[PDB]
Amino acid sequence: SKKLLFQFDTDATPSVFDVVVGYDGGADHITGYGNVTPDNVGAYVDGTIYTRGGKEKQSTAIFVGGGDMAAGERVFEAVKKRFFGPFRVSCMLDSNGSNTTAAAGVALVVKAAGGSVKGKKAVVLAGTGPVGMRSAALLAGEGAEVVLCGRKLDKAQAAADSVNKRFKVNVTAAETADDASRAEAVKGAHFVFTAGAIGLELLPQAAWQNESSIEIVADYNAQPPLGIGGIDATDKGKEYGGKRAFGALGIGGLKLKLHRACIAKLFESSEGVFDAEEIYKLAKEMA
Amino acid sequence: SKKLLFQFDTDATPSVFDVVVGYDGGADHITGYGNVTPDNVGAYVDGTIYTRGGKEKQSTAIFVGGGDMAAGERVFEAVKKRFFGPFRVSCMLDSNGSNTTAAAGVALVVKAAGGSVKGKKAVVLAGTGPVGMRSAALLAGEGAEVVLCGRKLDKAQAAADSVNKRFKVNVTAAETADDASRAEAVKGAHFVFTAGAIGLELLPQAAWQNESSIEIVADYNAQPPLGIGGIDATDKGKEYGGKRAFGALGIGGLKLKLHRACIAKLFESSEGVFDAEEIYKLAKEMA
Amino acid sequence: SKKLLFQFDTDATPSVFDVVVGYDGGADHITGYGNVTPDNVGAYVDGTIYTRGGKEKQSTAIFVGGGDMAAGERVFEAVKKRFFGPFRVSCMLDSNGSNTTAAAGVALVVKAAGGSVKGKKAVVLAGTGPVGMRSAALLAGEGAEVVLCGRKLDKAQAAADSVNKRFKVNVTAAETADDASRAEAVKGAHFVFTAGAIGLELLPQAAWQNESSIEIVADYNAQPPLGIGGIDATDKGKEYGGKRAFGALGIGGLKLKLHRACIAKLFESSEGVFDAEEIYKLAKEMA
Ligand SMILES: NC(=O)c1ccc[n+]([C@@H]2O[C@H](COP(=O)([O-])OP(=O)(O)OC[C@H]3O[C@@H](n4cnc5c(N)ncnc54)[C@H](OP(=O)(O)O)[C@@H]3O)[C@@H](O)[C@H]2O)c1
Ligand SMILES: NC(=O)c1ccc[n+]([C@@H]2O[C@H](COP(=O)([O-])OP(=O)(O)OC[C@H]3O[C@@H](n4cnc5c(N)ncnc54)[C@H](OP(=O)(O)O)[C@@H]3O)[C@@H](O)[C@H]2O)c1
Ligand SMILES: NC(=O)c1ccc[n+]([C@@H]2O[C@H](COP(=O)([O-])OP(=O)(O)OC[C@H]3O[C@@H](n4cnc5c(N)ncnc54)[C@H](OP(=O)(O)O)[C@@H]3O)[C@@H](O)[C@H]2O)c1
Repeated sequence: SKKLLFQFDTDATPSVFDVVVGYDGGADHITGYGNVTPDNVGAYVDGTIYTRGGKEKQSTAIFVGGGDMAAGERVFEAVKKRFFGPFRVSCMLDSNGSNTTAAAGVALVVKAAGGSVKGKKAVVLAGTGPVGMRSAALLAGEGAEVVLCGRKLDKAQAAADSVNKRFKVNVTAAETADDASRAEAVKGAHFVFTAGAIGLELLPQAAWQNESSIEIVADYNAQPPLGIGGIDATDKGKEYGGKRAFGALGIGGLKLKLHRACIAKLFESSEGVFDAEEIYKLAKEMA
Repeated sequence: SKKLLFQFDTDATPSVFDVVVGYDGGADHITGYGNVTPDNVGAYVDGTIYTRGGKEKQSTAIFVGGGDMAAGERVFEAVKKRFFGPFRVSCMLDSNGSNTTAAAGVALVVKAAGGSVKGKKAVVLAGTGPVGMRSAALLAGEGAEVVLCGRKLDKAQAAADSVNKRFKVNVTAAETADDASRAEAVKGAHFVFTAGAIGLELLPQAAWQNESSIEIVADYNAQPPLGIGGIDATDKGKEYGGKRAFGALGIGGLKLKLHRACIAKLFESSEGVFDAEEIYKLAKEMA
Repeated sequence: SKKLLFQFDTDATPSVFDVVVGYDGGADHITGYGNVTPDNVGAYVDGTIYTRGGKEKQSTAIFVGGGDMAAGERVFEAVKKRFFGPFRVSCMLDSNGSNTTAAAGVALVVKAAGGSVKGKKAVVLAGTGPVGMRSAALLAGEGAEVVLCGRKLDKAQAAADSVNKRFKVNVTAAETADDASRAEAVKGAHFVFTAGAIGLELLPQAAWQNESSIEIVADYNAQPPLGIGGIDATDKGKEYGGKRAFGALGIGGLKLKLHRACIAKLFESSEGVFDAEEIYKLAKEMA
């Protein structure tokens, strides 16, 4: 049976990026829908669970994407709710690539740390977006003491609360309104992630290269000026004075490989659920 | 040349269900359109009749779907009207599974009845959707005395009028607003079909198991709660007292075989027409 | 990798015609979008240039189509504006088949004329549509003195101005309101094209057969009444006395082969740009 991926995008039309990577992940056919909502996705899921039986079931799978993670999560939960008993197919959530990017970034940092981040302070600057929040969740699941930072405490605390509830972790929040406050927030940190919006610097070179406690820095912004000063986006563990740096393009190379590999896994069973935790498990295998 | 199926759906987006079965029926590519109307389908058909010649003409075909039986009929007629001379491709109509599902269910019931239902009362509860309307049509063509029931008389009468004109039969409409009236409507019936929307019970045990006239019951709803109480969805002629029951999965297995078979046939010539008459003929050969 | 074509259509839905020809040109997968604008295409293009690298880049390509050429050109320009350095894929513009049809027609006429039309008068009747405008452009590039005609001088001059700006040529414009005026306009012409809307006659038999200078006539309208009287739509260089005729079906046959061949070329490099000039160069090789 041919491997059929059904792409449910919350934006008006389905992401081209997700189509290419889906085909390179081994889907034989990709059929995409835009404007997917919790109310209309049920009948789409019916088409995946009532059309094939037994051995053939695993050859259909669902990918949920779009530009708004909370909208994607609402659809993803509606997909899982529609399943019952054996009437189910594997599914994946990766709105805007936030799951695969966060998983690649954290997996790379944890590996470079020696395999454990337990008990150590990790700071996520501008952590209030989807990539920062998923990064915070995975770091916290690994035992790091995570501080999720943003320009406003109310928004940072809201992000921490959301991560904490979904992932049953205990991320804390902090307000860092400017470069000075971001530079203070990383003092004593062992791992620093910059998860700011595209094209913005958050942590100048002098604010991390002289902090003895910092082991690893990682930056998800690929567009100059980079989130972290004094690195190149292609850096993938490059040493700077006994610290190691992961730039956005180095992280993004793993993300692509990981995203493709997740797609392939969807067709190996009818029971996969690929959200942050399961995507991160594979990221650690591949990093 | 590759086998190209063009899916013209009257709903806002194309049915996922129909994509899967089209691929499993042997299409090499499926390209789906929503919001198809009699007025806009002509240009779509032009794309299928002016792009290939000779032996390759048959490698493109048209599938018409959606959730409104009358609208699907009008689009399908507009497709046939666009053809002229040898400029045509094979086409199939199966809005909401109407033809392939009704053909499977009616063929199985007629077979279990000994090969004839002529002159006997058949009641289609919630028969105003595509599946109920084609069920009423095929039963009436077998000479059954058909009552097509719905919560409102005007919608039930419009469905009956549509059936009667299309098939040159005389189905009667009835208003059954609730459980009590549905139970009354099946009194004296020999065959009862439940064609209600997904996940609704229409006919509990007490409303059919004590009506001596009832020979066979058939339920199209696969999602619990099932349309008929006291049966299993996998039932395929299972005996309950002196009666036999067909559940949605027992019917559905044949519907899927029928649907896949018709898809493959679309690519074996450029002149096929697959509607109730042809699909029911095939169902009786395979049931 | 699999050859992925991304079809960007300016109409509400993607052309069926372009889907069939795209597959017959060798695309492994076609993913179609409607309602594409200069504003929204950038994100689509990003999906084609950030998902594959190295030799795989050329296995993704873009096709822009739709019924409004000016709209397609605006989208095509926005696609090209998104490329920088090596971050690009091959792209083609063929809204409503106007580039491939005009390229086929002009290539056949120039070939039949002996390979040169320089200095000779060419008249494009009803030349204000996309096929007529592209035909005028390509004839002028060959050195013909081109007169682009229509029922209203302002519209004809606007078409010539558009052609002249885009192709750096000097097409002129004339108003021909009726048969008698079109008959006067072809006097002295060596090549006459009718690019009128479907199902309209523009040039009666007597208006061309008695004009000594006319060498070749070509008509793009395949639906009777044909654009040119006294010929058959299947004519492909058929001799009428000392003149030759190309009917719409002779031209259309080459257009189909040319269109398929252009698609194949899109996957042979990541740098192809198939607009009228490059499409015409291939049309001349294939004529
Ligand atoms: N390589 C890939 O595959 C890929 C995939 C997805 C994302 N990314 C990248 O990952 C990064 C994060 O993505 P995202 O979607 O999570 O980011 P985002 O939501 O766009 O922005 C993240 C946060 O940045 C902060 N921010 C915005 N403007 C700011 C400004 N002027 N000054 C300071 N802070 C500002 C905000 O936090 P506060 O308001 O709380 O201060 C915001 O919540 C981006 O650079 C994106 O390009 C890469
Ligand atoms: N076994 C298979 O192979 C297979 C394949 C295809 C479809 N199906 C199933 O077959 C059934 C019928 O298909 P369909 O397309 O005809 O369904 P449908 O159009 O979705 O709905 C059928 C009818 O159900 C009635 N209805 C809706 N809500 C109701 C409610 N609360 N209470 C009572 N009646 C209600 C309506 O009739 P009124 O408004 O007139 O009362 C409606 O016209 C569905 O359950 C579908 O999932 C099964
Ligand atoms: N073989 C193929 O694959 C293929 C592909 C594309 C197109 N074509 C054919 O090529 C031809 C031209 O296509 P097109 O899209 O460029 O055409 P078009 O835009 O529809 O029409 C061309 C011009 O015809 C003139 N016209 C319209 N109605 C008229 C009327 N009643 N009387 C006189 N003139 C009238 C108009 O010029 P004025 O208003 O300025 O007078 C108009 O700009 C069509 O016949 C089309 O079918 C064939």
